[PDB]
Amino acid sequence: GPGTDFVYRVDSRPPEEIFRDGFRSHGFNRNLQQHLRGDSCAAGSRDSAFIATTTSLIETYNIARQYYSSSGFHGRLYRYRIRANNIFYPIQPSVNYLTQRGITFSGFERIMMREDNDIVAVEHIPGENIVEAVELTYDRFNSQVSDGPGTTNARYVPGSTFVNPGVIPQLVVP
Ligand SMILES: NC(=O)c1ccc[n+]([C@@H]2O[C@H](COP(=O)([O-])OP(=O)(O)OC[C@H]3O[C@@H](n4cnc5c(N)ncnc54)[C@H](O)[C@@H]3O)[C@@H](O)[C@H]2O)c1
Ligand code: NA
Repeated sequence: GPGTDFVYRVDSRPPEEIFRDGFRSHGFNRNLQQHLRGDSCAAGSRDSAFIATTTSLIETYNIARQYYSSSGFHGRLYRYRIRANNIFYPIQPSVNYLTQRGITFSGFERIMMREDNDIVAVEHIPGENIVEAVELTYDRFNSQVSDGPGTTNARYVPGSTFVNPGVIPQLVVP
């Protein structure tokens, strides 16, 4: 309904798995800077506490392009639309908190976070939060990403819910 926070996630797993199981984080590592760099995700230590999402549809195409054009990447990508709730945190309050704690974000990191569309979910997004999926198509010759077939999650639970506006609890502060 009106006002509800929705986010997107690009993932290689298909709706049949994801609508049923939802998303689960790699692990329980709450080092946010590590996560935001990608160091604790699939290409890294694979123990991130967080599940990455974005508010920006425009950003999802670019994320998908990055994955599609990487060497050894095969298979498909889907854009999931997700209802956000108190499991979801915009990163800015936490970045501000880490900064007050003496953690340094480089000029480059701050440029990457500039548009403020990043939202992380902690531990688990239920299948019932996921509205729908769209298979993404890739034309490697013109670096073009478009929407393929869409699928609706019949198990979606409607409601008007919002992100947690605060700092992520139990953050790791080295
Ligand atoms: N994916 C997004 O929509 C998205 C949005 C905003 C920012 N980012 C940034 O991209 C970087 C990587 O994020 P990501 O979410 O793509 O990495 P990720 O490790 O969460 O996902 C990459 C792939 O790993 C697999 N995967 C993820 N979790 C799994 C699990 N628990 N069990 C088995 N397989 C799993 C899936 O193939 C997934 O597509 C981070 O810096 C992140 O903040 C991603
Ligand atoms: Na709080």
